[PDB]
Amino acid sequence: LRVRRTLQCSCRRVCRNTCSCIRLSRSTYAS
Amino acid sequence: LRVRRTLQCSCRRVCRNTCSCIRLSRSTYAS
Repeated sequence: LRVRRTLQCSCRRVCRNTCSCIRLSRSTYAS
Repeated sequence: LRVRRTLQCSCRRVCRNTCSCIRLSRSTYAS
């Protein structure tokens, strides 16, 4: 329901970019 | 500076969550 941490930070367009923080650039979400 | 990786990862609501990653020490939205 939320994204936060201190590792790898990736963002994706979505009305205002999306926030995904994860060790692996895996598909966090499909929506 | 701006949204970067390998530092601090933070996010905030804005129609679909926003992506804000920084090394802190600066005022970024702060919700």
